[PDB]
Amino acid sequence: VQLVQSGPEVKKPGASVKVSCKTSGFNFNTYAITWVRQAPGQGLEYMGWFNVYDGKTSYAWDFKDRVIMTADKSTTTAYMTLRNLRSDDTAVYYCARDSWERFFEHWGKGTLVTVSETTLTQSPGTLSLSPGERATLSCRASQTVSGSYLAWYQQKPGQAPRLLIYGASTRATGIPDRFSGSGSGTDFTLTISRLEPEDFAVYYCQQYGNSPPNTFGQGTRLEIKRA
Repeated sequence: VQLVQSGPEVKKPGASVKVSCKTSGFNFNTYAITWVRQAPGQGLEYMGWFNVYDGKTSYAWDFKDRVIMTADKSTTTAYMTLRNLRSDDTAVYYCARDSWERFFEHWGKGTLVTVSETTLTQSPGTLSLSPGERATLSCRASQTVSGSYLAWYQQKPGQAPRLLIYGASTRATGIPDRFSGSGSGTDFTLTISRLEPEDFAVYYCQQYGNSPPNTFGQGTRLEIKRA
């Protein structure tokens, strides 16, 4: 049910990168494919979505007429091509299953690229707590969001985000009860009770229902107390 991305690139400015995404799990056809990037010491930016309709390309306001989205139904390989590259385009480029109306539950390991309206989501900082404590994480949306389209992701350094909550309060696969989900229009909450050492990562919230940008929050660093 997992997917394999291509190799990392060390391209030059003005030129173009070409990242691939082969899959194996279940009918690549009916399932949507996204490209999300992560700038150095920065948040996650969604670029585009893809089905089998092939005319279901769809890109965010920023990136339009610069990002080319492709997919091959037979060889189950999706692609991402970014033209006129610059210093700010240096990032790890992730491939993930599903975009609009569907939470990103499966992600690729992300290949590195180095160069040399919007529903705004606001999270609550850096937090320092000890194992055993309760963590209350916030999400303020610039406008009201459905409920069906709010999702929480956990990210450890060196690896891809892991879907924790989808549909504001439904736990993803393998997710324990100590992780409890949000509820509202603008005020969303992620509560981590019985805090375990493995729960110390960066936490992201996402808005994946309507608005062409398909946005993520800035991230909350959940740290262990002292130093």
